[PDB]
Amino acid sequence: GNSPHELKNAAQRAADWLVERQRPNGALPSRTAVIESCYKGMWALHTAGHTQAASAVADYVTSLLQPDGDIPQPREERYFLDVHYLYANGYLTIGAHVLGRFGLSRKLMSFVETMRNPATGGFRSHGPAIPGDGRCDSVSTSISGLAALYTGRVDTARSAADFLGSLWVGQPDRKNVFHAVADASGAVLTSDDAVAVQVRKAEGDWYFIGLPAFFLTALYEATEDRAYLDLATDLMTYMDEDCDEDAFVDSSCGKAGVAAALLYRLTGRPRYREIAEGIGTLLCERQSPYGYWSEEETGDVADLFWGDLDMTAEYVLWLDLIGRNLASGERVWA
Amino acid sequence: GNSPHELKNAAQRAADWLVERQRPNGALPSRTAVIESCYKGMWALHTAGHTQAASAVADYVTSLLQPDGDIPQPREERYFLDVHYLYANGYLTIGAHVLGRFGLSRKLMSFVETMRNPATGGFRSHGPAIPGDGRCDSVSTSISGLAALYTGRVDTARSAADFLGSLWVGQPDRKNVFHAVADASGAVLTSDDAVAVQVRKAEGDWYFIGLPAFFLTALYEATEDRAYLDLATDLMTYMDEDCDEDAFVDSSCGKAGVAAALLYRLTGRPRYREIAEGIGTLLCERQSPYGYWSEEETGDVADLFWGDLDMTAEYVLWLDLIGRNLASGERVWA
Ligand SMILES: [Mg+2]
Ligand SMILES: [Mg+2]
Ligand SMILES: [Mg+2]
Repeated sequence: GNSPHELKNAAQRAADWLVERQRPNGALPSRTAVIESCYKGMWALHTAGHTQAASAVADYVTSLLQPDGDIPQPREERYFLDVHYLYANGYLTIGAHVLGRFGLSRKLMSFVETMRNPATGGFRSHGPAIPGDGRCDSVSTSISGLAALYTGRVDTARSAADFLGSLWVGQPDRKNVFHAVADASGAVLTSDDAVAVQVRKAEGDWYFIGLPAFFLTALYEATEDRAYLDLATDLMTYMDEDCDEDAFVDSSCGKAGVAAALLYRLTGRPRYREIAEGIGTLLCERQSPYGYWSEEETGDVADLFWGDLDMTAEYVLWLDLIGRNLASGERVWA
Repeated sequence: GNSPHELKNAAQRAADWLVERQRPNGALPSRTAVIESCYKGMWALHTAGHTQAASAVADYVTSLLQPDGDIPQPREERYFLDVHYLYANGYLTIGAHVLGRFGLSRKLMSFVETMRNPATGGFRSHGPAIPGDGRCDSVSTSISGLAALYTGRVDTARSAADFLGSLWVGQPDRKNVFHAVADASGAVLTSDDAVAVQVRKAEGDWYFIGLPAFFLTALYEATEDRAYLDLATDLMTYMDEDCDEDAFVDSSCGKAGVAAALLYRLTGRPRYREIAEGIGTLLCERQSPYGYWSEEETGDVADLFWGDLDMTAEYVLWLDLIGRNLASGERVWA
């Protein structure tokens, strides 16, 4: 596998690619003007040290911010409407906070908390303008708990972990399916219209498990409460031992990669280093020669379809996080 | 002056200089192994995108962390013992937190809060092992409030600002001296053993005013409480109009420059941009050809006296912060 330094070199190439093509208003080079194209941009560009570019994204985001602290438009992808609406808001909060844009992060995080279910601790899947039944999902809840950790709302993070532990315990058929949604009372939803990961098939969706593993490990680091470490390690064993190989190969595997890298630094267990090395090396290998990532395109393009742009910023972030946790883990343990 | 891109270029050269010479345990290349040589390193290296080097400083800092969350040793400079002990801890808390080292930042911040005076909101000048009279100073209080902002302990930040307001209002002779310290009841200390800036002389110590200006401006951004913007504005007016021109020339002027850059982004007042540009250009002009900053050193050296190492990391941070607030200020206002 490639070294932590090589993972970082790859992240820097993509960050440079984004910055070279950033628009004057600060938007990143997407073929459609949608918030799901650049919600990871502030955090990703800041970790690459492109802080003026990251601040320009913050300027762009601030120009879209509504009085309630939400960015309800522009949104087109329905996963950002009724599956995990807050997935955009969570990265926006973290990126704003780490940049010191404390007014933006306060407003964003306060809106996120209006979508918290006080009884289960989960976060609602569908946004305010989107009809739904109050279901909460593992991804909305996980990213919201992580944003709460960065903004110091540790009680909210703990309550999100309560939701996740209940989702985990209540699974009716864990060998074959992970049902990632609970209803407004906290019962696991097995409806056809609720997100369900096919555990023993190569059909993606793994970040509904991997993002919880990352968040729970971060929450353990913040509190040293072993209950959170226990659930994170149980989720990682599940993805490693019980899920299809696709869990570490699909484009959504980066979340588990970060979780394994962090678990490695915190516990020193060698399997966690291997998982994170393997995932980081895989993302590095898929990078296009010109510096971005794309499902289908390979040329010297000037912009990307929103999903590739998001994936490109996302891998800047995961390669950086995997890199620094593996490098520190080697210093601490080896 | 110099463009925001030019300031960032100087910061990046200095960060590269540091990282090339960083030691295997994570320590920065100081001729003496003291915490005051590298307390700004986590945050500075993170802003430069050098996240593996920043995390390596975190590993080093973590190895020194005591059970109470303090790093009482190694310390040698008196200013880090009984003038502003917590000045190290404050940057360490911010750098740990933005790196996601949430256990480190929680423990560091919680120790910082045990040195808060609950009656005045000030932070004690002398560490637990250092005999003293409970006096509290503007720098300890300012950096501790800023660390509270990054960690989401906003009530602690607001209480720090209350202290700074009492210190400002209580000045007995502000046209001639800025007494930066108060006793444990919050009365301004005028004894000869208490830090006093000779504001009509070119004799340094300006950061006892400039760091408060920066913190209060960030606290305004977090809360939108104009009382904090008002006090920041009065301190910047004071430094610009009542203080010797050395206030924007001395090595400690970077704090004021950052406050001015931030105030420019928030208010658009052109005088703030001029102050920030003037200070950033001055720092960029003083940089060595190799990347470090030093009062006396001019060779291609492998290490530095702790004060020069601290100053080099410090200018990486301030040039980055000035540059991105000036670049976004231009986008918003120009
Ligand atoms: Mg570069
Ligand atoms: Mg099994
Ligand atoms: Mg080209």
